[PDB]
Amino acid sequence: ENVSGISAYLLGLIIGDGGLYKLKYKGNRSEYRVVITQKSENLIKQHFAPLMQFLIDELNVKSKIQIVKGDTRYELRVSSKKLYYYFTNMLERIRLCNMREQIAFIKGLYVAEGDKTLKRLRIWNKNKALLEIVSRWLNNLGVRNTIHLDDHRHGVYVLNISLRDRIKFVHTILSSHLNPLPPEAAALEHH
DNA sequence: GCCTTGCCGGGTAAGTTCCGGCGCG
DNA sequence: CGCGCCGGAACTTACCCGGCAAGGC
Ligand SMILES: [Cl-]
Ligand SMILES: [Mn+2]
Ligand SMILES: [Mn+2]
Repeated sequence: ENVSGISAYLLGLIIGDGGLYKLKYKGNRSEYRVVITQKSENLIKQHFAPLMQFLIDELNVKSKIQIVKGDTRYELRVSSKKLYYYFTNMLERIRLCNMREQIAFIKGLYVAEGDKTLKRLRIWNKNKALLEIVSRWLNNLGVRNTIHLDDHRHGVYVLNISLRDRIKFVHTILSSHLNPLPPEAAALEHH
């Protein structure tokens, strides 16, 4: 669908490094936000925002992409009730993604939550149920993995992809051309 | 002999929600 | 008056990073 692949990739970034927020203000004002945060403003302006802008155009969302500079990171923000529920409903229906959307979501989740050295292949999150979904997707794709409580202080689990299948994971998932390429896989392919 | 990975602590790159506007029926 | 889109940023921690060493072959 191409739109579905970019949607699933952005959802991984959103669930990873951002969030979906339903705000209630004085009064009774409101706001609906789709957010991705990141330290690198280059990565936000050059990789994340063009993908989000394409999705905004194909969905005929009229809200604009805001890029706000925070004290510790930049924030990509779309203030759109239509886009908020578009991603929210996708999240509740995530267990039904076809293989293409699964690969794209794992791409975005690893860009957000993954070990970027690629020396080890790990994904951190406190949402164990979300990692168990990704775990069964990876197993079905032939990528062996385990889940353990990695941070006993805060309750952060880790999904460790076995290095026995590091080539399978990096080549067939992170480097798939069926959906947008992550930054480090794109630099690897183009040398 | 060394590769893999469970477990851990450091601290910052994330996340979350409040503030003030404004437009529009 | 009610509700949704802008623009900013305060405020806490959930991630990532990287070292250690048990286990396996
Ligand atoms: Cl910064
Ligand atoms: Mn996260
Ligand atoms: Mn991240």
